[PDB]
Amino acid sequence: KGEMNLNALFIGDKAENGQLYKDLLIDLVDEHLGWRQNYMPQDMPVISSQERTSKSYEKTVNHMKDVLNEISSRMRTHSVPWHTAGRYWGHMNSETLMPSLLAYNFAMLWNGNNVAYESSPATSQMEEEVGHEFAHLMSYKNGWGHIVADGSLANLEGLWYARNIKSLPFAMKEVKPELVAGKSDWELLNMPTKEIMDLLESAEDEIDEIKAHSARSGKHLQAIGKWLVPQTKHYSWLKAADIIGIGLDQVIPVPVDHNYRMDINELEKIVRGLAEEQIPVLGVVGVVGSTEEGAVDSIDKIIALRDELMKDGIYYYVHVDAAYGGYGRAIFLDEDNNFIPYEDLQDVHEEYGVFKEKKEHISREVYDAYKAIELAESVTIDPHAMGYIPYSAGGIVIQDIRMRDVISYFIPALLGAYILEGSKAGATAASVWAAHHVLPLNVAGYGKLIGASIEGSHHFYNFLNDLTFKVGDKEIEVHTLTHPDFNMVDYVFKEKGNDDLVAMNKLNHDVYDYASYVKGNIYNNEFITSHTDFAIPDYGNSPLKFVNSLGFSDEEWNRAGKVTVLRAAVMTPYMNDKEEFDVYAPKIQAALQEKLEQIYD
Amino acid sequence: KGEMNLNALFIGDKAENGQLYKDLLIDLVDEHLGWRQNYMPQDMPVISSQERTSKSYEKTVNHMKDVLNEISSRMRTHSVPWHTAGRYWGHMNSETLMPSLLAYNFAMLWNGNNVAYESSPATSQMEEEVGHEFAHLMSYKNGWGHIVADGSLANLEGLWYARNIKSLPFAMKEVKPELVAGKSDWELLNMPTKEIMDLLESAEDEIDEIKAHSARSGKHLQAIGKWLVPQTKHYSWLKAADIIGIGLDQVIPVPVDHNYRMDINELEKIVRGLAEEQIPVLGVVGVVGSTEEGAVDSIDKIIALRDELMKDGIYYYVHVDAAYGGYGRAIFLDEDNNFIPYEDLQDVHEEYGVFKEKKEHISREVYDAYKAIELAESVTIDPHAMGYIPYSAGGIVIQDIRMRDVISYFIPALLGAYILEGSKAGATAASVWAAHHVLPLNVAGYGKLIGASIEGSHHFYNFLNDLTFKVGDKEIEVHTLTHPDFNMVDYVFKEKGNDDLVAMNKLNHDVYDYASYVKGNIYNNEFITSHTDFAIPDYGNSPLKFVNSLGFSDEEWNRAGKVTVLRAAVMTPYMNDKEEFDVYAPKIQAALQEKLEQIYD
Ligand SMILES: Cc1ncc(COP(=O)(O)O)c(CNCCc2ccc(O)c(O)c2)c1O
Ligand SMILES: Cc1ncc(COP(=O)(O)O)c(CNCCc2ccc(O)c(O)c2)c1O
Ligand SMILES: [Mg+2]
Ligand SMILES: [Mg+2]
Repeated sequence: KGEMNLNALFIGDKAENGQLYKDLLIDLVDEHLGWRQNYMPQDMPVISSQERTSKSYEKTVNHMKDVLNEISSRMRTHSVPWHTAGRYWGHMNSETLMPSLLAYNFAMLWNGNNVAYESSPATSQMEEEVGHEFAHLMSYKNGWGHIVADGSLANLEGLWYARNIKSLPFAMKEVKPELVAGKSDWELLNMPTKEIMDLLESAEDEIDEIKAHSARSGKHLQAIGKWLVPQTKHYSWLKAADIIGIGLDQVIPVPVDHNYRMDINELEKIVRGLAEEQIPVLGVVGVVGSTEEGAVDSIDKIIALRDELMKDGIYYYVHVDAAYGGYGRAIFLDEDNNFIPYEDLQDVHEEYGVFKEKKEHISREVYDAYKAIELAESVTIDPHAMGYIPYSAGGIVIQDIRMRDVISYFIPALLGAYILEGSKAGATAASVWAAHHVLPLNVAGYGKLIGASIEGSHHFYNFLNDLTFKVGDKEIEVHTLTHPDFNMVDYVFKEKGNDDLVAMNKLNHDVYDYASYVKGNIYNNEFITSHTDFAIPDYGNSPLKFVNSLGFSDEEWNRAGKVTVLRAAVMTPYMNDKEEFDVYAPKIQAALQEKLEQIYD
Repeated sequence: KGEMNLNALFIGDKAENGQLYKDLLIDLVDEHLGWRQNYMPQDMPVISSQERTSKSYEKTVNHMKDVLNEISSRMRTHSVPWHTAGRYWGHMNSETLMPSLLAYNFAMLWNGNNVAYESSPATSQMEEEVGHEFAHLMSYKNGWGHIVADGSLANLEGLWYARNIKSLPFAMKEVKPELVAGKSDWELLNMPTKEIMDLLESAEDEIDEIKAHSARSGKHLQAIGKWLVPQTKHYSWLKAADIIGIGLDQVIPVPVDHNYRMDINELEKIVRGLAEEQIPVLGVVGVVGSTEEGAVDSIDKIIALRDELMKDGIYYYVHVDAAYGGYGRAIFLDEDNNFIPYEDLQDVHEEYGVFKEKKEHISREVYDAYKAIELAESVTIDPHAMGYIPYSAGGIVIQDIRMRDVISYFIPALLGAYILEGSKAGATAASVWAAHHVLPLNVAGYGKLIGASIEGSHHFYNFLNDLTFKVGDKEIEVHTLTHPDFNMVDYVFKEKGNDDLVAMNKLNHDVYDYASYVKGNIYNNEFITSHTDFAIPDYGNSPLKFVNSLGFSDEEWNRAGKVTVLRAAVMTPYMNDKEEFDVYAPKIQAALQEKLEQIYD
């Protein structure tokens, strides 16, 4: 039964459900104040009745009102209207799920600390469950997970896992070489991750000593190997190296295709090349849902190469960075957590309400990529991304629960023993738990929400291709960068006969200026988007096919050095129906017209 | 004018101000829904009237209600009643400030991302100000700061600063040795931090290259030196080494006194000893407000030694870990941000309402320690500690704004360039900003809140000393560990004639069991506290004077190996008046009596 109305789980583009929120809000608030009053009910209120009616109180209350009135003016002047159903087409931001907003404020009134069960016996039991729901979303059979502060710190917590794991073999040589007897110092730096715990767990009475000689000691950080990341990586990855101690100098970027997914052949060249030079590979990162392109790296083809190289004695750790796309894997899961066969996807999506038109919306490349995330050792998934949970809430999931003992310090009692950070809000766990439990992590819940964002991005794609604008005696047309592998549709504007790639980049960068906070009050902006510069230094000639299809030469490309593209991670849940989009399409067009008519007069 | 009622800035032990909260809550909510409706007011609500009255909606709304009703049952069964005015005497948890709770929920409805101004043009302008308010709280003249996820990640961000800074000299040798010409490879690893930027800023066109050869490269992580921390350190510090790459093996614990503050003489022995062996010192951490003892390390005496050793060619970075105590430095600041002279403290505290009895409440040791934090390079301050802001919100403050260029990547535009983490809630900034602006960070605001927690801890101290309990034909008495240097009062229970330190530890650890979530429903617990085990491995014979004053020999001490103490970081704002405490004292005593009468029958 796809009978869930997603339009009820949101306050609304025009606050249509504002009464629902306020009623559920005050109903939850009143339940908390009642708990308080009934804790030791023999206790008399300390704040007297006469004090609550005194001038001391009024002057203090009237100042809180004045401070909140200042906060309100500033929030209502500068904040971004990404609640609009179809005028915000930019960053990874729309509305957030009402069940999470309500459960956060409700839980914040108890202000539990998840670092220790004794300061959160209930929100910590939620995060335990939230952790298993993450693992089952990844089809891990004995995995685990927890809520991270943000995705950048979950990528770091992953590299922490890797960095420590590559070093464990060497350390079992120095502490109990009976575990790695007969193993060359290259065989040690290329052991599969499953073998390492199966050994680490074997040495029961020595786990603690073995870990003391790990990378936790501070040594073997240049021996563990190089970190391989897509050329289109997030800065979290460059900084993660800096902090973990591998170094930004030991980070190798693997070139990307013209779909801006890692070239699996260029990946091979590098891994084999490094082993001929006898340098190990600490790990590779597969990006399911890129930052500026919305690209899904082929996890299926990364773990394939690893399975082929594992016969030539070369193993790599795979960490999937699904900060954006992690929650989209529920669109692939049935109500039993079994992965829908591709042949039955369009059919099942139609019976559950995931998609409104029974077409192909997802590729077998993206489907198989998502399915192979189950064979990687850790994944980064951000609830404050495609989970529709408010900031600040990220996630990390590990394939094997035992893997947390490689970073462990001394329910998971102090769950801060098995995490990188420390104090955590139990209210952030309640907001995630609530979302996962109102919206199941399969096609009966989040599947429908992910699907509305995807289908809404596809209407945006076809709307942009057909777009042409006559501004004066000029004719500007809009070009899409690539076919969306998820919900991010990228686009550029170009003068019909202008072979200047420098000028095309000044058109797009002026459109951003008028469709952002830069030019004008944003409360009067009828269209808002994002901008990104793809530059040869960090992207290569990956954007050359596209720039060439627009009339640009490899000489103008190598001159300008960058193509400025406009980004639209479509996360609106109100643009799945073509009829609703067709209502806001004329409004996006009337805005982009007037914006273009203002940078040319 | 100390005319601020702090009893209005809290919901209340018995929800006395619950209407105030609900009224201000719904008033702020309605202001947000109005902004939304007036963004592009020509737009028609997409959720139809007929849909909001359809069965699809009801069934989905009725399930959200069912999920929230489950969350509510679990939160109202297991959460801890630290709202009570005088029955919770344990962890660093009481109520939170109403202005922050309101401003967080208000700002969460916009869900801005502080990693980039374009996704938070208002909550990022608040965090900029929140950052300067941190720096002025530390009497920095050209400092900076920002909100961290938690204190453990702010300690790490500090060590990141240090780790990179010690390495900069070596790197200016490899990139522009004209900056460090004539400087021995020991003089480089012992340059004062001010000299390093004054040089780093001098090399304008080479900053980026110089940083590429820093610890960011991955090299010189064992050359930068050893990290010195108090024996009574937080685990954040052990883990910070692991992650930053210095190693848990390059961490030297400096022994603590019997006041459990670093022995400044034992500190000297180590620093000079290390330089005779030619090992540099990466930095020392001074703990203003310890975890289990509430101890304030002598910052005044740490920066003194550094000023004396800086003539023998030995410099150390000082980072103050004031996660707990950071906000208590406002009790020392007048309304002009000038540090009150100790001679005038009791007087000024009486005219502003900070203390209710004109006694001495703070020592010149703690006063001068707080005042010398101004000469350390970075400080960790947690709003979710003595700032009374709800989780999750920590802080880091740096003495020199330019110091952020040593970790910088590419208003502070992307403030995520000058931070360790990434995505941040702008709502966490609004809750901190609101608190700082309802409660000024001097004696006219937070001074009064800190003072009520201190004075409330002192009544707890004198209440425990005089405490004796006749349980059966036995007589148990209560002993305080040390005189509170802040708001944490520690205590032990002991059988009058029992020379067993093992048994005394089983009395206290059984009291914890009955005064915690362990034994019984916590909604029927009339007293809740915390427990900690001070063990020779990590504390030394620091607890020997105390264990000796109770009738224990150095042989029973060395046998048991640990003393179990009960911890009470008194953060209640309702125990400053002796009359109010004297109302809850009989209730703490009746509870501890019945608890003791249950572990002995
Ligand atoms: C694939 C991938 N991994 C990690 C990150 C960073 O995750 P964080 O949660 O931010 O730590 C990202 C990029 N995420 C961009 C998030 C974002 C959201 C709103 C904004 O306004 C801005 O500027 C950025 C990623 O793609
Ligand atoms: C001096 C000092 N520095 C850092 C920390 C850790 O800071 P975090 O904000 O937690 O990252 C601490 C210890 N803080 C204990 C915090 C706390 C609060 C509520 C609880 O229920 C528990 O268990 C812990 C510190 O003292
Ligand atoms: Mg640009
Ligand atoms: Mg114990």
